[PDB]
Amino acid sequence: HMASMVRFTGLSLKQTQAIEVLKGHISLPDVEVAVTQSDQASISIEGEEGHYQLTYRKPHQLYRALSLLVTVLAEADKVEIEEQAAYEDLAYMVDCSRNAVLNVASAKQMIEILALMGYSTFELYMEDTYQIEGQPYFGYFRGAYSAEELQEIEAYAQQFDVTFVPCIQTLAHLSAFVKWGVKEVQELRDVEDILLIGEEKVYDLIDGMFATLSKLKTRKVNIGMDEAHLVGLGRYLILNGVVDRSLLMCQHLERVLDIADKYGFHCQMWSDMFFKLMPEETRVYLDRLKDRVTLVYWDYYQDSEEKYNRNFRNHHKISHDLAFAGGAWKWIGFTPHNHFSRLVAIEANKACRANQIKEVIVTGWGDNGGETAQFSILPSLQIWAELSYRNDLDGLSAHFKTNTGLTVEDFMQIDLANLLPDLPGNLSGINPNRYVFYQDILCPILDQHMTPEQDKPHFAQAAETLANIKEKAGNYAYLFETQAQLNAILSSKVDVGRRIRQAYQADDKESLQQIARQELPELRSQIEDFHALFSHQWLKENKVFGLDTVDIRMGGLLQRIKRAESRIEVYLAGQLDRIDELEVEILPFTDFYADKDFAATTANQWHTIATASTIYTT
Amino acid sequence: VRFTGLSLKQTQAIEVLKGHISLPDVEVAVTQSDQASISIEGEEGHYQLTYRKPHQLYRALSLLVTVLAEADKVEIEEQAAYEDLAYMVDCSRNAVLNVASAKQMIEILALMGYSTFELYMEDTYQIEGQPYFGYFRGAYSAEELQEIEAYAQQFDVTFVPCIQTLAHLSAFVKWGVKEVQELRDVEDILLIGEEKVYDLIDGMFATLSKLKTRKVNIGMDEAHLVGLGRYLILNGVVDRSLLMCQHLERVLDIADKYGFHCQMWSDMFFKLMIPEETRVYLDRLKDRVTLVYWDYYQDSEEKYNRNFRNHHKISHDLAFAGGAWKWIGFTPHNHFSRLVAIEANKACRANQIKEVIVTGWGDNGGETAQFSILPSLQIWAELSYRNDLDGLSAHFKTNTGLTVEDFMQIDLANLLPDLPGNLSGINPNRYVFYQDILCPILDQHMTPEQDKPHFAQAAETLANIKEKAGNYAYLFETQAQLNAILSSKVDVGRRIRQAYQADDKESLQQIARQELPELRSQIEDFHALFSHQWLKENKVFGLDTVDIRMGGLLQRIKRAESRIEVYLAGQLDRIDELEVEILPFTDFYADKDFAATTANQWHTIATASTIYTT
Repeated sequence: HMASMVRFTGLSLKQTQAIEVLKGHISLPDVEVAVTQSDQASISIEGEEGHYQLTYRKPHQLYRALSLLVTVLAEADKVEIEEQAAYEDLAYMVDCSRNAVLNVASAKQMIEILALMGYSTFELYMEDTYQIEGQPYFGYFRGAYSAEELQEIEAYAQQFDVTFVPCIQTLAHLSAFVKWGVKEVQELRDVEDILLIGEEKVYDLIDGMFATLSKLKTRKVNIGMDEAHLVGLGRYLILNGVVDRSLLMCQHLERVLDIADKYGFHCQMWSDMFFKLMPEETRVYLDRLKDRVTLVYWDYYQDSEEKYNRNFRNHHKISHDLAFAGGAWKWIGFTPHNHFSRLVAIEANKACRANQIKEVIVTGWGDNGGETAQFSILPSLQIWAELSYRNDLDGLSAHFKTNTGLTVEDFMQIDLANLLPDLPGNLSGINPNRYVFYQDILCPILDQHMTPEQDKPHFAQAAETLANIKEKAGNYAYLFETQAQLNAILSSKVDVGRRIRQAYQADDKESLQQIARQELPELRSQIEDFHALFSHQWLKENKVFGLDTVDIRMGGLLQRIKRAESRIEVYLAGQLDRIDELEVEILPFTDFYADKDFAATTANQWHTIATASTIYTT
Repeated sequence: VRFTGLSLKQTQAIEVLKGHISLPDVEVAVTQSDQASISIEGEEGHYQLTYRKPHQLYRALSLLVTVLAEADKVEIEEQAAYEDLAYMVDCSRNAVLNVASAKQMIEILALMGYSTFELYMEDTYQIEGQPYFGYFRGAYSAEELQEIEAYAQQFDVTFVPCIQTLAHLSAFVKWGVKEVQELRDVEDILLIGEEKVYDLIDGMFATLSKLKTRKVNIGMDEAHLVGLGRYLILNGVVDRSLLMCQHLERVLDIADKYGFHCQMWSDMFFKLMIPEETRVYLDRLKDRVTLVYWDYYQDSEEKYNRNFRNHHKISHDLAFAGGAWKWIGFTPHNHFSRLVAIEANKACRANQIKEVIVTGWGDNGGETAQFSILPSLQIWAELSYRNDLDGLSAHFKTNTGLTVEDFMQIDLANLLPDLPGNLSGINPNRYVFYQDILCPILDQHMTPEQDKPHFAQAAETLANIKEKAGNYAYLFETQAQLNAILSSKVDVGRRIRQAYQADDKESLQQIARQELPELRSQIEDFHALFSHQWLKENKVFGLDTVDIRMGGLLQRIKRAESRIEVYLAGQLDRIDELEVEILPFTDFYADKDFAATTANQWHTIATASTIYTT
């Protein structure tokens, strides 16, 4: 517990204070460190015998340097470190639009960890989850950030010389906002999650978005602007007939950019809309517009360098103002995929380097409810930072353990509910953590994707492994406690529905009674404990808003487990001659991975995991 | 009761209807005659009864029984205005009417004077080689549909399947396999021009041709996104109407192949009531089908007449589709159904309409009981046969054992006292129920001063009717429990807020420890009653969605409890949920002297968060 005795020369007050905060994370030994800015390297550290000289190029890179220093002094007296970062900016973007809105205090902790890793930039992805004046439905009951909360988060990042970029939506993905049945909202709509191009009240809204953002210091923004298939085909088509869609996209983009210009923003956007550059009057419009933005090539999936290169080459044929968006996999349920994230980071990094890409944005999406922990992907983030600054992973685990207290190997065990043994490591989205959990009991529609001889022992062993890590994870224990309880549930739940069917089919009524009176009530108890663990996780990381969806989904699961109990009981009492749910033969849930030598699949929509019945449709 | 002139078929039909009706000790001579739809004459124990159509005997018997309780001398002649009067039950919104219930419903329709029974089936019938079609939905086997049609045939009632040949196939197309995804344009719409789609449609008519009936409703409504999805990516921009014509033509040829005559909604032919190559294609096909003009909403005959005349121009082989309101949650709206039927009947007569179809939709989960609308069914029978409602209540009591006004108390969870009778879809039964506790986004539409008494009085009334309801008691018990819940749940959210704002910590404690645990107990009871109601009328499939929705609401009440407890223990400065000011849920009824509204999607009642979106 002894406080650090470290001594520094050449720091500003801002820097000394920043360092005091980071002593909460890293353990600085009793040495003397001379610090100066220098253009010579991103980071240089030299010295021995308690006397060290530390240079950084950019103010924020001091914080990574210190992580490096602590790490190297653990095993060595003499230090010979020089790092040259491949990327002028390295960013992490947190999804705050899928129900999980990262709370102010967790944003500050993430900024501290990102400063230790080497990121220059912090980003938050907000569709409807920022307050806009005069638009009371925009973010309503969503925990939308106030301008003050956004300023506060930015300002904290500024304490570490880290920049903030809001990622917003200026055309589509505004579904939580446009659902509201008041004229002031409905008149802004084209169809689904898409706003109505050409409508002045739409640009009044978009102006409002920028008015809010211009209260920040930052003048950089991601405006989204991906190509939605339905754009121009809803109430737009009804009012204005058929137009050229890329011409429509251009028309809208130009309006957005002019508004951005008025408030002094530079805009980044997904490159999709310009894929055709890689009808001449439209080609010209597009070409003029691509010159006013930074294009972002996003890819979270490819298992080799050359697949990325092919794309980068195509892009450079039209723009040098290019950033790459990789992915920290945390959008497939309760459990991340840091392993897959590693695999693809390695290849993407090579390609970014070959194509001298200047900027990398690591994305943390939270698809379909935000149920994966915000801090579950710290390893993926350290990975990218290592790849940037060192171009290898030789120091990954040690730097990670300096920063978090856990080896990267232990932390990455967080992924276990997805790591079924027969999966090859290079296919994405295979998410048993989720679909085993929310699957019905009586009507187990994912049951053909289960392999209980392998899955049962995997999940059970994962629960023990995660319990052990939890005990040494300190302030990250909550992450592993949640995952240990999930895996424990999955070890039984993975085949309970099949075991019911087997018992029903062979008329083993003793087994059905055991299942209905012991196993299922205990399964409910386990899921209620998990719900409590989950809520503790959520409330620590996020605002309360959005947790309500999870309460709804897990409440329903519990109620369906009770239904299995009651239905079995009726049948045991000889009231029912048959249980009709059990007379339905189970088909494959999807053929997406039908060709492969494993039964697992991808299933990432709660409402289709839970029931074959209608639930959202009229 | 002694009869003469009946077939064996007819004497057995009557033995079945003796289960619903109490024939007196009299002699009745029965014969067919074109003189009247129904005629009854006689006195002092001997009567002569005649029917035009065999099925009209069963209504005649309901009339016979009724009048003889009043008087000795009977003088009845009825001229049915409609050549066919049909009831269509929705079997696609999760609730699939079980066979035993189809049989009870058939029996009752026969007593009422209906000629035709229809089941609305999107994906809820089995198709050979199409295992995802109705998978885990309780889709009828061919055996089941034949059994149902065969039971109707016993009462000389015909059967008409109502299916979908273009759109409204959401529960089928969602399945993520090539053999289903290859059939999709977009959303709930099939891909026009795709042979594998015509192979599916052929299978639909393959299944249906196992029936005796050769009359079908094929749907063919005009969905906005038709030709705009994967059709557009494959074939580029094309005329919407032409597209529909090409599909309709393919569908009709498949029908012709199986010997079926098709009805369909008239919507695609509104424009022709256009490019010339298109007005030709249209005009042809208009003559090959019966058109169905659907309207469940209008409160004046002239509004219906306007539409009828427009329709009469185009190609007047036209049927009308009215509405027995049972698609707005847990609770029907027979009252509103009567208001519109009265005017719809006038419009149908004024325009010489041959056939009326009463539709019983189940929007967004089928949570309203199948037998909840018997009053509206009788209303249409009485309006077809007598053109008035003087005999409504008495014929209804004969058929069911309850007066029509007693039965119609089933509507009470929707009948808030400040509502005008002619605005539709106002459904506090459902949204007061499913609303969150901490985040009550429909709260500006509650009026605890009138609503709390209304619902509370309703639970008593309905408890009283339950006790004299016989085989329909389950309906009223369900609704009694619902109303009892609503009388406190209508403002528990607001009372939590007021207490919170006023630092009334003892109240919040009673709410969190007493009221809300009791509320959950009541909701669990309701769930049980509902589940009994459901499993009595429907197949088990589709119940699971209700389990889910109700499971979620109970977990959300446990959240209100726990959040309040954390606050009471000092471990929170504020309850952030309660710091959000509640806006109007919708402005649909903003300009009115009442606070209630329409909100009929579960997922948007229950949470402002995302729940189905990615």
